[PDB]
Order: sequence, then C-alpha cells, then structure tokens
Amino acid sequence: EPGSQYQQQAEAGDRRAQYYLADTWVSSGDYQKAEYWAQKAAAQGDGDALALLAQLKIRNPQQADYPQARQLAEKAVEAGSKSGEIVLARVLVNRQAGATDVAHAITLLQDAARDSESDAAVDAQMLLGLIYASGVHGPEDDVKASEYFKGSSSLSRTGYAEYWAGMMFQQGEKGFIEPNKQKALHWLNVSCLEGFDTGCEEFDRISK
Repeated sequence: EPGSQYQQQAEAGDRRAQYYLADTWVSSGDYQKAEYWAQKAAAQGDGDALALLAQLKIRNPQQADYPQARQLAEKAVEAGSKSGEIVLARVLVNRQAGATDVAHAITLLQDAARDSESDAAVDAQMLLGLIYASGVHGPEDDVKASEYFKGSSSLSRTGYAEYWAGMMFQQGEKGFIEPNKQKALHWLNVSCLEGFDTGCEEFDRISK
C-alpha cells in the first residue's frame, strides 16, 4: 500500500503525517487522494500541504487554475514553507497566474535554496537555472544557469537538472517557456557531458 507508513498518524489527525501521505499519493499518481490528505493538513495550517495543493492546481499547464495556485502558494509561504516559495516562484513566472514578477520569483527561490545541502535547494536551484536559461528575465545567461543546475544535480544526480531543463525546453510550459529545440539540445548536451546517459539518448533522438 502506498504511504502505509503515514496512514495511522494521518487518520489520528497528525498534520505532518497527512502531508507526507498526500505527497506519497502524488508520486503514486492518485491526485484525488493526494488532494484529500493535503486539504486535511492545510486545514491545520500546514504550509507544505498548501504548497502541494498549489502544485496540484498547475500540474497540467493546459488545464490549470494558476490564479488559485497563486493564492495557495502565498498562504504556504506565509505559513513558513520553502516548498511554498518554490511553487509561488513557478506561478509568478507564468502569465496565466496573474501579472508576472520574475524578480520576486528569483528572491523566493534564493531563500528556498539558502540551505544548499537541503531538499528544498534541489527544486529551487532547478527553477533558478531555468529562469536564467529561458530569457524571460533579460538576456539568457546560460553560464549562470549552468551553475544553478550543477548545484541542483550535485544534491540529486549529476546531469539531472540539466536534463530536466532540456526536456522543459523541448515540451514547453504554457505561459512560461515556449518550446525551443535549440535550447533543448543545448541543455541535453550539457546533461550528457555531465554524465547523465538519458541526456545523451534524448540529444541523439532530437538531433536525428
């Protein structure tokens, strides 16, 4: 059973267990169960649960409620969640969520990344790199972007953050990143050369 480890405490009303149970369901792909548990946690003021609910509202950028994601993510940040800061930043770069504020996104992410050895720093540095790579905040700064992706990958898997960025450019994210084959190939090349073999494979595929 997914999230068996959290179930008893969650049912007992433990806010944190409710959150970790929700997160387990997100990973298992049951977003309805994820929502149910994250709502229970959010009722008790949990910021990470509010962040998770925000993420669920933009999980599909074609069928999203970017505006409510923003309100949830603001509440998450106010509740003290670094995960909240990351989701809020992801909203604030997106034209669908309201007026964009990329500068604010960057500060939110720099806060979430301030403990550079932590889990929050993984996603925070990935989004910081994508922002600098994207050219939505002045001219592209691919060297700076590479530094952020290296930081993210060093906490996770080498070359992974770069691969994720490559795929973001390949696929696009409506309201934020236009699909761009040139940028996709740039970052998949970096991923490959950092030693992430999936990067090499997708580079080859998109090239041929």
